[PDB]
Amino acid sequence: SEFLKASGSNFYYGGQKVFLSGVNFAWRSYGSDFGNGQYASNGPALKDWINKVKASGGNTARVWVHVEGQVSPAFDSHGFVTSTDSKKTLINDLSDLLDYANGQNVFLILVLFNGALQNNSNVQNLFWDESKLNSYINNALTPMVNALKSKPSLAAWEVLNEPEGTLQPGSDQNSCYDTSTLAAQGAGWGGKKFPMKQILKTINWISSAIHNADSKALVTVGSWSELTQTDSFGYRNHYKDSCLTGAGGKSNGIINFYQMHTYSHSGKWNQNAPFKVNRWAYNVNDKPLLIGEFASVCSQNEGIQNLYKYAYNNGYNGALTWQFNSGGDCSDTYSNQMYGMQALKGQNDQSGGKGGMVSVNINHHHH
Repeated sequence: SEFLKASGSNFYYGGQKVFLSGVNFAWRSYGSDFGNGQYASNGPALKDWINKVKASGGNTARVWVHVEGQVSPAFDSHGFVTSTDSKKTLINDLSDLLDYANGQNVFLILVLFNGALQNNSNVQNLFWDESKLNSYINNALTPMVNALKSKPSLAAWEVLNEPEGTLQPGSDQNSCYDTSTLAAQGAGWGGKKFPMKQILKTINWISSAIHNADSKALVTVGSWSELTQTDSFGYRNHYKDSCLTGAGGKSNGIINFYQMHTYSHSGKWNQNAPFKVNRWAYNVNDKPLLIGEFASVCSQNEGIQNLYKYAYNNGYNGALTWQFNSGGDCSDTYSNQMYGMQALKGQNDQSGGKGGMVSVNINHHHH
């Protein structure tokens, strides 16, 4: 069966370039959607939400899993992972959602942990303790990967969301680790916990083990801003192969596609933010680039649909609104998030530089 691949600048499914059009859920219940039998409550709403996506001609949902350790993964008193969740429900809960999504021709991006906020000590120590990280890997992650890797609906795994949130900025000879410009750009807002080195080592080890278990699996990391995923404009791409691989020494611990998130401040984009610019401008054409989050309501009033269209026409490999449950700062309405996806209902253009296939026919699970 066919899965979503990433090759050069593009996503491919079934031989053809594809653009990821859709939304972030990103949860129904924050960190308690899956595990500890919590999916029986949460699942019907997010199945509905996945229905709302196929209906609107969208093809992707980004949805959060461990988050801040609220339910997953399960830790013993010494801070070692015993399992997926104490009721050992997570893998089936995800399995269910992935099977449903498939039926609606929607791809899922599963995001493992939050880095924007990460108020849980046991997770925090995964960044520092090599043995405790391996407990995560061995007792939760590898088993999650092995059960879910035959599921074509699973487009990609995201290790960590907005790592810059809990980043500890500071200098370092090696420029993969130097983040001395970021503090005044506002990183560290979740508290300054981790140096880039630990961040990158942590995500390196984690990717490595996903790839170990599922060779064709797609891994990403969603930065809070353009600032940290391009070498252009005097910025730094902190997540290029060289950097990750040199942090944790695991050679296949890479991301397969980049991902920026983007929001205006007081109605004004950053200078070289994605809707200001080209994907090509980011000089990052080795890998696909996804606009992982954005919202009409923190934009420059271009209007959701022109936003969807801008991303498709200016080289990006997908665009995902924030967020369907409609809650929090800079979140669109689930409704005009649907309006937005309609802007790309028909599309398939294989022309270089234009976006590709949107409505995808996702094959089933085979055994």
